[PDB]
Amino acid sequence: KFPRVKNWEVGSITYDTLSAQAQQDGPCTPRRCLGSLVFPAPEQLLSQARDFINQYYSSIKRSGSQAHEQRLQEVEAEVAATGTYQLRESELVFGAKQAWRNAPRCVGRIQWGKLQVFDARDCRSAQEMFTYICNHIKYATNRGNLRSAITVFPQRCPGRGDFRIWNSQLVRYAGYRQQDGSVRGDPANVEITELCIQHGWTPGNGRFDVLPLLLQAPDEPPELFLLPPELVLEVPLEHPTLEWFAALGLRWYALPAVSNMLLEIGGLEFPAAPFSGWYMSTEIGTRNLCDPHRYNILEDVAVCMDLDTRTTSSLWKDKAAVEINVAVLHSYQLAKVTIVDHHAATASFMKHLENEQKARGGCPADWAWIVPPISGSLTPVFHQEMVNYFLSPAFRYQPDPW
Amino acid sequence: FPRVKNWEVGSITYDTLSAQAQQDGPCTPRRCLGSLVFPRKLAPEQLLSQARDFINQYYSSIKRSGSQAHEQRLQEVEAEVAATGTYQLRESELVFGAKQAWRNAPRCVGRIQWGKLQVFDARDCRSAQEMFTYICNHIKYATNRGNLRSAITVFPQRCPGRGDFRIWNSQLVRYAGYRQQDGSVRGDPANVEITELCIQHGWTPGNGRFDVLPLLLQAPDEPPELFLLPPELVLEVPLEHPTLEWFAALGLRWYALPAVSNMLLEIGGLEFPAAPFSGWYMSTEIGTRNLCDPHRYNILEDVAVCMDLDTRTTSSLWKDKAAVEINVAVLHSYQLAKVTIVDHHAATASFMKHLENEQKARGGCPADWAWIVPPISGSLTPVFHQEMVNYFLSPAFRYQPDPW
Ligand code: HEM
Ligand code: HEM
Ligand SMILES: Cc1cc(N)nc2cc(CNCCc3ccc(C#N)cc3)ccc12
Ligand SMILES: Cc1cc(N)nc2cc(CNCCc3ccc(C#N)cc3)ccc12
Ligand SMILES: C[C@H](O)[C@H](O)[C@H]1CNc2nc(N)[nH]c(=O)c2N1
Ligand SMILES: C[C@H](O)[C@H](O)[C@H]1CNc2nc(N)[nH]c(=O)c2N1
Ligand SMILES: [Cl-]
Ligand SMILES: [Cl-]
Ligand SMILES: [Gd]
Ligand SMILES: [Gd]
Ligand SMILES: [Gd]
Ligand SMILES: [Zn+2]
Repeated sequence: KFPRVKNWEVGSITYDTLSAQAQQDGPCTPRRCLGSLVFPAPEQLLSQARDFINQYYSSIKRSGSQAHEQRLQEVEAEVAATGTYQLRESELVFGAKQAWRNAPRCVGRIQWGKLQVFDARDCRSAQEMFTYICNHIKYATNRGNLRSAITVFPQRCPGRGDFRIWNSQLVRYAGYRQQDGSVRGDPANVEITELCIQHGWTPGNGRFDVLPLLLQAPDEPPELFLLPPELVLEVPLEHPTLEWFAALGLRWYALPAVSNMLLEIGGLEFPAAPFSGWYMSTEIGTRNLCDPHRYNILEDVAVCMDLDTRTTSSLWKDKAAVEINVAVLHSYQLAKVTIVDHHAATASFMKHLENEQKARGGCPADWAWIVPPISGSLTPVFHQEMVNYFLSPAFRYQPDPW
Repeated sequence: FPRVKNWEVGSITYDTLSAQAQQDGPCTPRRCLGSLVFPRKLAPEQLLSQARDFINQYYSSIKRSGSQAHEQRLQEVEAEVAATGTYQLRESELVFGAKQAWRNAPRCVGRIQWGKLQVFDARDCRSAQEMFTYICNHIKYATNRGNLRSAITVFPQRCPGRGDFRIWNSQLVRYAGYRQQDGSVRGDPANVEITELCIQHGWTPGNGRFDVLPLLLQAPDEPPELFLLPPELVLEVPLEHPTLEWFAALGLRWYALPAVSNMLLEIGGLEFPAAPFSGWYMSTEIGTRNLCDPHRYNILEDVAVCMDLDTRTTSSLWKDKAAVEINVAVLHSYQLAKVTIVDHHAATASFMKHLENEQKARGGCPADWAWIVPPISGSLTPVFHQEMVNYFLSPAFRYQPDPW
């Protein structure tokens, strides 16, 4: 009845019994699979909340006390009165952790227990928004020794608009279109760059200009805010033994902070709840720098390496890419900024799978996202079968507010 | 109809072909199991109906559907069925079917080739040594002195009342795996459980890392019989690196002909339990999976040491470095030996072109993303940033229980 999952490196077999409890449907059917797609009332708000409260009161081994049943009828009473309800502070910390724990595409989940939750549900303006954010960035960065954090702003509520952070991440580099059709800086951020400027931002000319923040308070236009230079820690990229590498002028920032996803807890929704951990070198080295549609330095690196770029069978792309990753890992360690390579990351993700099978009888994971974009079969996640499904609490995508 | 995006370019296609996908796979709205290797469950009724659309698919393909000619072929495949319970495919249909099953193979990255396939009609076969003769013509034709050629050999169709034709080795060419004192393995650990099945089915085992296995063949309802491939028929490539002179001394070799022989060919409701096929290798199958998988030959650490890399710390990416060179050595060796091979960039790029071809012809293409993406340098190849739909068409190659 439950899925038989197999590790093909070792020959071990589990059954994912946690799967039957999946709370929402994904894109797949018996006739076609769409796992590779990137993007797949009071009666109902209640049945989710009752489920969350049930969870929370179990993880503190207090299932069926009467803190538990008092808290249940408290919730439907308040939904009865006001149509919604407010999370307790402890419940919100639990729910935010759970959402991390539940994220199928995150290889970093061994850490899910150690999350710092900043409660900003009493935020009232965009100026105060900025302040909560700057404090988040300072705490999480910690002068290089990175810490996992999330800041939770006011939940969605009828009669008032949403808090929204327009930027996909707290730290991103401008992307200036040319008329060649060519882009200066990061091409993934052409759209946000044009928005910023239209909202009164004075742009730069570099390939690594840190973008301002577009912050939206309920029923207000977005307001621009310049992150202070000294708050955004960056790492100049150099190579341990290719000394011409540093002359490429490449840099990347320390903190990966996702700011545009929705946090869903017990039926309540938090359109603004930015979170951050630390980088895995492959995101910087392979995807951010080598993707043909991102910074695209691959051919340039390889030519400099005097590799033979006129044929594929010389494996120039793979040699260049491996060096680019080495440079990233070395640059971050030099600068004493936290970073994890794909081998250790997947390794620890395998200890997470074991922990999770003991605790909940399974773990949701999206194989195509867990497997590194280079060196897949060298990592132990490759040979591991996985079951992908949606548990709640969770982080969801959401439309761009413009 | 599923919206499929390419994220390197931004192009959008709709897979209208997935709508004809009538046998159901392992996934549901609630869970996804697309990473499972085996989605294994493993009367006249609709054998009829399985034959009628195959036949019609065939006549549409040679644009003579609904015409006259389409007449009689339809107008009693079913007497064959009425009278004897099954039907036989005329040779053109067996060629068509075979090519379609390849074309519909979701995990196969080389399908740009699907129209070039040699089909050998071994359906008149009846004895194990006749089978063994048909196999050796295959190898000989497919190997073709290193200028490899896609080939398949089709043995008789299963029917109740008699046993199956079944080749027992998983491939025609496979290296023995010998269980050790240590409970370790010498040779290929993948082939541990075929080796002893060969061993005292008579076979005198060899001593080596690379002893080519004997073929265990099975004619209907009889016990299997062993066969030694002649050495001259098994073409192999010694592995040397173009600059690291020490690499050759590691004494690695790999054979030239990938030839799978334990899958079941299904055409028009007829099942062919023994129907081996073969193309040529993509370099990563040898370089990365066969040679580097920890449960295969597991050589990655050895090459790192010889390259004088630091194996005390994963952050040196010594695994990554060693794997690239093993691969460069695979490609180099096969070229030097004038044996047909293809790198993973060349393959994947050709598979994007297959996709675009297939969009125009049939309005989509069943493709398993996890198996199409190469197991090194995935995001570096075009297929990585391409969304794919996986679904089961027919004709098709299927897995099947092992005949013991
Ligand atoms: C501490 C170190 C962490 C590491 C090394 C890590 C690693 C990763 C990686 C490599 C991805 C794939 C994203 C991509 O390739 O584009 C990912 C996705 C994801 N991670 Fe993490 N992560 C960390 C912390 C966190 C934290 C603190 C949270 C939540 C509070 C989180 C939640 C998620 C979510 C929701 C996704 C999917 C995002 C999406 O689908 O757009 N991770 N993670
Ligand atoms: C001629 C060039 C060919 C190339 C480059 C090629 C490449 C590949 C690769 C890389 C795989 C992945 C399997 C693995 O890595 O374990 C595969 C699987 C497969 N190929 Fe192709 N192949 C070729 C010829 C053929 C032919 C001639 C056929 C059929 C007549 C075929 C049908 C299949 C099927 C059915 C699978 C699935 C195997 C499985 O599910 O275990 N291929 N092929
Ligand atoms: C916490 C975290 C840590 C870390 N090291 N890396 C992390 C990477 C991400 C990456 N998520 C973005 C993935 C994406 C987003 C949008 C679109 C589109 N359109 C396509 C792909 C998220 C969170 C991370
Ligand atoms: C035609 C063909 C060509 C080619 N270049 N490579 C090809 C590779 C294959 C690989 N099929 C075997 C893969 C496998 C087999 C058994 C189990 C188990 N248990 C798990 C995985 C098949 C056909 C190929
Ligand atoms: C289409 C394709 O599946 C998509 O671009 C995915 C593949 N796997 C990924 N995996 C991770 N970790 N991050 C990604 O951005 C992607 N991109
Ligand atoms: C669990 C996972 O799906 C499994 O290990 C797969 C992944 N993709 C693969 N793809 C190919 N071509 N061959 C394989 O053996 C595998 N292994
Ligand atoms: Cl990023
Ligand atoms: Cl093989
Ligand atoms: Gd140097
Ligand atoms: Gd230059
Ligand atoms: Gd030496
Ligand atoms: Zn699926």
